[PDB]
Amino acid sequence: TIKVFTTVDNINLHTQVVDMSMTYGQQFGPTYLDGADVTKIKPHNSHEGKTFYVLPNDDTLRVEAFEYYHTTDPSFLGRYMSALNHTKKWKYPQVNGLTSIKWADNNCYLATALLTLQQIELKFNPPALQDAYYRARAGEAANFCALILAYCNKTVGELGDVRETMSYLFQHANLDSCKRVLNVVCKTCGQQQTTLKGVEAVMYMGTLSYEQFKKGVQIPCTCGKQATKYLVQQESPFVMMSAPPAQYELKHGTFTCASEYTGNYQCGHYKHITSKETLYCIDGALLTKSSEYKGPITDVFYKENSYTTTIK
Ligand SMILES: Cc1ccc(OCCN(C)C)cc1C(=O)N[C@H](C)c1cc(-c2cnn(C)c2)cc(-c2cnn(C)c2)c1
Ligand SMILES: [Cl-]
Ligand SMILES: [Cl-]
Ligand SMILES: [Cl-]
Ligand SMILES: [Cl-]
Ligand SMILES: [Zn+2]
Ligand SMILES: [Zn+2]
Ligand SMILES: [Zn+2]
Ligand SMILES: [Zn+2]
Repeated sequence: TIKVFTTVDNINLHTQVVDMSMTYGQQFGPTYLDGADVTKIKPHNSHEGKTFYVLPNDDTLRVEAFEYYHTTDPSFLGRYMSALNHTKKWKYPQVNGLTSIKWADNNCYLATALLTLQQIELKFNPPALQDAYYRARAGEAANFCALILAYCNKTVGELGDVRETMSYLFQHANLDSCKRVLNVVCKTCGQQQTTLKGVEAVMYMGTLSYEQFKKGVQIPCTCGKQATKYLVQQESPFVMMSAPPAQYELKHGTFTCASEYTGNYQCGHYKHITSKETLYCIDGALLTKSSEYKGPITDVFYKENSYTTTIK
């Protein structure tokens, strides 16, 4: 017999002794080692003192699994470990002092989201996400990318939308303090003030210009006469302005970062534009810079702390 360690979070470790004739799967359930499923594999001599991830099979492991991942989904572990086997192969080069991803397995939307999270203020609720968030910024983002895929129910290779991925992640972050107050003015119906919080307070779909949202955007009213909706108050460390891909001019110093989408719907390739001393363009591992930018943009991120309008 040899002794090993089983865990769900790797924070809490549980010591176990295993028999060499019985495979790891029948004694522990579904068992993984550094990405590789060892359910069918029998214990080898090198697997002494090794740390194994196991699907929770008692109440102690179930509670520890929730405390770290904030989910009770039994499929989460498998999907996470399956993505990790690919993300560990990916290359994460440092570009403009930011951690990117060499393009692989259609990850252009993942790198764009990873680059954006390093530039906006965010605190993740699941300790698993926050701990990988920290090490991702340090340059080792394999665990973080695998977790993003699992939490988004996306698999390797699958095409991804950056706005949808950011939304999923925002629901796992503490955006409770974020508030957005809007006013829709209609000549028939009048003035109606609505208050959004959380994900809805930091995301808008319709326009890329944060200024235009402050000025007002035409949206249909219940009566049918198009009404003006404008931003009244905003309390959030950032805002995300999204709109269907269209030609847009990005000016240096007026934004934080943006998403460039090029090609057909659901099969295009994403590029990341950041504002810095000059406009930088990050396409995976490649970097180009220019003073101005005009191209197909679908998401623009802006900085914010507090904002109160002047319209009466
Ligand atoms: C790359 C990708 C992967 C997955 C994905 O999932 C979607 C399915 N979800 C589960 C509903 C979507 C996408 C994608 O194309 N996104 C990009 C950002 C995208 C492109 C276009 C678009 C329009 N014309 N042309 C040539 C492209 C239009 C939109 C858009 C969004 N809202 N409106 C009202 C329009 C967005
Ligand atoms: Cl135990
Ligand atoms: Cl939760
Ligand atoms: Cl959560
Ligand atoms: Cl900004
Ligand atoms: Zn949670
Ligand atoms: Zn692969
Ligand atoms: Zn109306
Ligand atoms: Zn791509």
